Formats: sequence, structure tokens, C-alpha cells
Amino acid sequence: ASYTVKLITPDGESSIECSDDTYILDAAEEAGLDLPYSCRAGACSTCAGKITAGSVDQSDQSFLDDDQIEAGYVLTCVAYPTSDCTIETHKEEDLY
Ligand SMILES: [Ga+3]
Repeated sequence: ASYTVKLITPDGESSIECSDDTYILDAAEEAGLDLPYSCRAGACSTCAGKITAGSVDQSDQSFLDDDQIEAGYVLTCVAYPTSDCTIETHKEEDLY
């Protein structure tokens, strides 16, 4: 049951469909979104995306702790958008 996943970017606004048992990144790169990712597995902050218009599940990540997720930075390389959401890519520098 894929849901409308809004991927905000400085080069425009796209909308990819991601499943609950899939990663927002894979669904993005698969379409050609070309998001800021490196490990694309779940062990960084470059894939993190400021979220504040939906919900996701990142119980596989190994970078964030509690303050990061609180802000909204969700690793797209390991996020499970159970429902519609609006991940704001290009939001990792906040940490570094
Ligand atoms: Ga990553």
C-alpha cells in the first residue's frame, strides 16, 4: 500500500510512491529523484530529511540518537513511510 511521499528539493518538488516495507531512498533513486545519499543502507546523516507532514519508521538507523529525529531529520536510506509524508531533502548540514 504505497503512499504519496513528497520529496522537497531545492531543484523543484517531486512526489514518489513509497511502500511501508521499503525505503524512501530506493523509491526515489529508482524513479530518478537523485537524492543526497552515500551509504544508502542506514548508517549516515546525508540521507536524513526534515520531516513534519506525515510519519516514518527508522528503527534500523545507526546514526541519529534522539535530538536529530526530534527535529525531523529522518534517514531516507532507512525510513518506512507507513503513510503519506513530506520529507525535506538537503537537510543534513544541520548536524555537522
Ligand atoms: Ga544513508
